[PDB]
Amino acid sequence: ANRVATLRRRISELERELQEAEAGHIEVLETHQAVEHIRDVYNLASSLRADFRRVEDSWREADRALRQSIIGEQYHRGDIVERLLNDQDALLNTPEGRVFDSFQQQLRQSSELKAMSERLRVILSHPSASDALNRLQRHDLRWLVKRLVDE
Amino acid sequence: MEENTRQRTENYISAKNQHPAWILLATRRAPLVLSALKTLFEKSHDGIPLEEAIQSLSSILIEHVSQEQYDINQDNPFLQASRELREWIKRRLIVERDGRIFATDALEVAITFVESLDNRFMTSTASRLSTVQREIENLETRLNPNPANRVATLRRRISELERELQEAEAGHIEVLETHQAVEHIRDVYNLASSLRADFRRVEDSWREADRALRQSIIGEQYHRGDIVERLLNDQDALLNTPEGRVFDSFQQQLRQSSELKAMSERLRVILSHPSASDALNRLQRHDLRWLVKRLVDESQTVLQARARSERDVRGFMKTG
Amino acid sequence: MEENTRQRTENYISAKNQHPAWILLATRRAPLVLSALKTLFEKSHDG
DNA sequence: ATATATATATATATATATATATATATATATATATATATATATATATATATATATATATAT
DNA sequence: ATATATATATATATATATATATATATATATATATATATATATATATATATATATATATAT
Repeated sequence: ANRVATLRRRISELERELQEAEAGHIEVLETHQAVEHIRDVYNLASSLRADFRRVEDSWREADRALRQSIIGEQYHRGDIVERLLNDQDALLNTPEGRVFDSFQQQLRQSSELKAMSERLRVILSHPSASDALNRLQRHDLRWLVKRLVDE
Repeated sequence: MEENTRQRTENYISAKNQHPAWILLATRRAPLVLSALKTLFEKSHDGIPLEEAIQSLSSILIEHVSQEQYDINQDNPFLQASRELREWIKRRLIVERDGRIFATDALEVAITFVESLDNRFMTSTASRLSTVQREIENLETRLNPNPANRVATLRRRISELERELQEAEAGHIEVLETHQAVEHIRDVYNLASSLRADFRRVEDSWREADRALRQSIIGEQYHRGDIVERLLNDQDALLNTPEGRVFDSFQQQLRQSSELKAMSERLRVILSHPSASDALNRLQRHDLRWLVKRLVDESQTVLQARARSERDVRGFMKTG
Repeated sequence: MEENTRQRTENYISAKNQHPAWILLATRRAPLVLSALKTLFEKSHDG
């Protein structure tokens, strides 16, 4: 019931916005506030790269551990398969693991990542983007999705 | 562009030789001092009284006396604490202000760096992408001035919410899995916490602007009538300086009683939920619980900090 | 709370001799190295 | 009831002496960074030798 | 018939010297840090020394 009420108020809110927009009284971000509002999304999203920079390292270390452990003579085949499954699941269980898993889940519904990339492409075209970010930062954000996929 | 690349090296040399945080990180005893300071302010609501800080620092020194290689005192904790705190104020790292002590922005950045340096929980969560998606979704739908695009966007959003409402009416809803909630709580904490990170850079913007004003006045022959308009010109100049401008807009939004009260209520119900206790230790939850109070009071403090410059007009103009 | 006040100093002490970034930042010649590397990596996301 | 002259207590300033904490100027030990010696590893130049595809000539 | 032998120039690999470039270790020189000594700011005093004003006397 609480979710129903929340949606009943949100639908009314968006309907009021629709009524205003249909009345020709659409409103943009104050062109000057746009610079800060874009710097906001840039800084906010800048974390993801700093997070994959460590997801990669965690999985590399997991693989190296699996190597140095498989040498063990005490280990037999059943030990090795078990250790593989356990190591991968445990890595996936850590926070960075859940980050990677969520990113992966996004790919199954690529529509959303592609929509995000398209929107970012549109955003950086707007003139204010040039003031907020230099060419380098725009170069990153325009292809953040690709840089994550590649990483 | 890359013409500035030649000058950037000189800029970094300047930062290395003068900036407080960087100089701190280069000291032979940097980790001990930084850890002590971190612990001291880790418990703050606002500026800590001098004596509360002295007691806490002296107790902490006691805990770390075993690090004897650094000539750490072993017979006098209060004297050592007072000496160290005086020195750190001399290091431009904390402020002799109003009987309390506050963290200089340099300390804030050094804390953020080192605390984000070791093996730890990362700066992000599995929910960061969803937040970014929503933020871009709003940024585009609001930057777009084409009313047709806006009305179509609203047409589709209203349809999605209509689907949700119909689904709930039929008796179907969805909720977060436990660890999903953990990640979302951590995301909330990471976001909201950053709001505090820049108050005492705005404070320094005001301080530098005021000191620049009083410093340029060394031309004792200046026609004092200029300040009749400079009273507005300083405000305008800092209203385009991103610090003052953004802080002013932040106040404008921070005055929306309904929204802040609702956000506080939502934070309360969130912290009450069991998953909250798992995502964050009691200290973090206590910090977030009253967050709105902290922001209100810190903004008011920064206001009363700029207040000093506000009266400076009469102090400059008049004589007798 | 109390546990961290003693265990954390170990984390920073180790980081001061284990993590490359901090090891670099304390060096005499840090800004030159950091600027040069930034310039190199500024213009090429591919390496 | 007002308007002045009345002796003194209260509260205070200050002083040389003591002490104690803060700030400045210095010396010595620890750590850093560069330079050097030496050894060792890389690659290249020269020439010798290895092996190969085909030539030239022969087998039943 | 189709198949075979050695012999040729062919490119390729290999041994060895030349200098160079890299790596490791030692020593010297350099800079940070903290210690020690001197002086100054701060607090208190035992007492002098005091101004102010009250509490206070006087006048009409």
